[PDB]
Amino acid sequence: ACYCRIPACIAGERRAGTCIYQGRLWAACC
Amino acid sequence: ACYCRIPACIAGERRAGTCIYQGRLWAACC
Amino acid sequence: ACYCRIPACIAGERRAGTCIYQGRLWAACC
Amino acid sequence: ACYCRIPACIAGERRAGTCIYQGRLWAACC
Repeated sequence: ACYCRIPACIAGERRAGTCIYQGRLWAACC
Repeated sequence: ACYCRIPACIAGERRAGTCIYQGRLWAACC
Repeated sequence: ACYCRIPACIAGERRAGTCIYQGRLWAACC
Repeated sequence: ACYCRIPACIAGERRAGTCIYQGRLWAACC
């Protein structure tokens, strides 16, 4: 499904939203 | 890394936080 | 001072992001 | 009725959740 990443989603993935954990924001990548 | 799921993380996974996309919350599972 | 609201921010307010609580997303309004 | 803050909610307020904007997390204080 969607995988959390920083700083950005990678080739093939579309950024759908945001994840929050360990005190920070991440890209939610689908 | 961390994978977003509903309604909960599954066996082997630790819930680290939350994902936000398509208008809803998901479990962030690591 | 950002204030959490649904379904949207009101006149005079700028939507800056999102809040999460009580199981749902809200507009963060600044 | 919920207001976003860092680093914590203050006296009289209870932390209900989290806000996301300008690249960081905030406490959602109700």
